[PDB]
Order: sequence, then structure tokens, then C-alpha cells
Amino acid sequence: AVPPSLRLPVIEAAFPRQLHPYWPKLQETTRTWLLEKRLMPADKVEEYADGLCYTDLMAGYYLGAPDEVLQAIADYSAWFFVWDDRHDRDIVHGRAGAWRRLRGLLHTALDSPGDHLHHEDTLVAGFADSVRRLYAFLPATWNARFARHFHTVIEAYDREFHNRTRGIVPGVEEYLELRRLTFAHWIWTDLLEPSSGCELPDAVRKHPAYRRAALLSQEFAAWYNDLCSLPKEIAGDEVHNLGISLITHHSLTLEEAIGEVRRRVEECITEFLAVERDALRFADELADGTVRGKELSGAVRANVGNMRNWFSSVYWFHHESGRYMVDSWDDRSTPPYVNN
Ligand SMILES: CC[N+](CC)(CC)Cc1ccccc1
Ligand SMILES: [Mg+2]
Ligand SMILES: [Mg+2]
Ligand SMILES: [Mg+2]
Repeated sequence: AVPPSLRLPVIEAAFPRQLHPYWPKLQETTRTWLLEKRLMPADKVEEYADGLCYTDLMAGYYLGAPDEVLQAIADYSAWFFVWDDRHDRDIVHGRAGAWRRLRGLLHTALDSPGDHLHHEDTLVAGFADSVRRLYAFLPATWNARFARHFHTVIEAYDREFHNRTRGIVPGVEEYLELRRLTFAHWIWTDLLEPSSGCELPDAVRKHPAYRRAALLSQEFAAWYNDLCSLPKEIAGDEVHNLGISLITHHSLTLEEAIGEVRRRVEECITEFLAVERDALRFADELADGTVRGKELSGAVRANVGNMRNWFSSVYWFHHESGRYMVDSWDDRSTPPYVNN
């Protein structure tokens, strides 16, 4: 039973879950990779990695991906979680220098990953490995777009570092802009493309219905993370959360803030249902009888299908993953799967 404050009957009824058939291999392979790259200690991998459900999250999202693509995505996603953990720990421990250096290394590695495959910081080496693999599926133009987007993400993490160090809780609109970057909206949207085997031309992926469907899928996911992760975040002195911005700047109680975030999440769902009809119409229109049109149609249709799958995968992930089980920790401020 999903807690009533977090339950969304529309997702439960109208967004049936899907699971990629590679998932059981994926679970094992990403666990092995976390170990091999030394991204988490062996005993914590053994106790916690499967329970974190990071592979499940991605296997419920990128349906139809080639197995090798899903593996690179899942390893990169598990890396991304560990990076969120490292960032958090650097802030909590006041490691401004170590964070600045990591930030610079990630920008460099993102542009030249093969050069960093054996870097002394295993977090940089693990990033480089996953990124090098992601850069092997589609043309350099897509790689450059992924890099452009992720440079922006790294800087949004840097902004979060300074917000937390200075005690600043962003305003509501400032936060909503920032959250499109810290949640990596455009990275997940970029990754739809190797998942369906096609770098989409700008004129296709920038079609207003494709853009809007892509945006709403990520806003839902990010704001639903905010709703579910709020208790762990308050316990850990995290300030980045739509609920915390509302409590801090709109004088809402916790109860009022939860309700307002819920209402925003629910509106994303029904806005998405409306634009999804337009995005699927567009997919149909691309199928103009030509070979290229059939390719583009199939790719848009698969991508929009996965924009829909993200709703259910993210919904259930928050109820299944050990990541958010703060009630089970002895020290609510220190999740047991993080390196403290
Ligand atoms: C640290 C969390 N994460 C992805 C690694 C950062 C972009 C956002 C996220 C949280 C929960 C579900 C899906 C994505
Ligand atoms: Mg976090
Ligand atoms: Mg974060
Ligand atoms: Mg969160």
C-alpha cells in the first residue's frame, strides 16, 4: 500500500508498469560493475545494491532498448546516484576543495572519457567508463548534445553546493528552473534516442508536442521525487525540494506543502495525457510511406511510449527503493548506503 500522502490512483490504474526482459541480467551486471569500479564498498554492495532498485528504475523506463544500451544507461544511472551521494557528503563535510576538483574532472572527462578510464578517483573512472560506452551508439552530434546537457547539470550541482554551504533555500521559481538541471531532464530525454536506435533530427525532437511531452514526463518525475524524498531530505538538511521552497518562501506548513506538491504532480499527469495525443499524432504523420519516415515514426512512437513509462517506473521506484526508507535508519541524517 502506497502511503496516502504519496498515492496517485491515476498512475496505478492508467499507467500500467512495464519491465524490460533484460532486467534480471541487468541487475547482476550493474551490481558487478559497481564492485569492479569500486563505486561502493563490497559489503555495502552486498547488503544494499539490489535493494536500491536502480536497475529496476531504468528497466521500467527505456523499454525496447538494445541490451547493451540499457546496460550502459543503467551503469551510468547507478553512477549518477553515487555521485548525488558523494556531492551530499562533500557538502555535509565541508569539502569545498574536493568538490571543486571533482567538478572540474567531470567536465574534462565528459569531453574525453577514454582518457579517464583508470583515473585515481574511482568516481571519475566509473563516470568515464559509462560515458565512453554511451558515446559508442550514435553519431558524434548526439554525443556532443549529451555533453552540452551534462556540463549544464554539473554546474547546477555546483550551484546546489553553494546554496547548501551558504544556507540558502532557493525561491520557488528559481528552484523549478534549477530542478530541470539537477534532475537531469535533458539527459534522460537524450537517452530515449539510443534506446530506440535513432538520433532524432532537431526538427523532430523540437516539435512542440515532442518537447512538451518530454518536459512533462520529467517534471512529473522530479516533483514526485521531491514529494517522496522530502522526509529523507529534511532529515539530511538538504534544501533542494519544491516542498522546502514552499515552506520557506510561501509560509506553508509541511502539510500544506505536501498537498501543493501533490496537486502540481497530478496536474502534470493530465497535462501529459493531453499532449501525448498530439505527440502520437505527430508520430503517425511522420509515417508518410517512406523508409526514412517509417524509421522516424517508429522512433518517436517508442520514445513517447517511454516518456509514459517513466511515470510508472518512477512512481513505483519511490515505494520499492531502499534509497528513501529513512524510517528504517538509526541515524536519519546518514543513509546507510552512503560513504560517510
Ligand atoms: C540522485 C537522483 N537522480 C537520478 C540519479 C538525479 C538526476 C534523480 C532521480 C531520483 C529518483 C528517480 C529518478 C531520478
Ligand atoms: Mg539527493
Ligand atoms: Mg541531488
Ligand atoms: Mg530528492
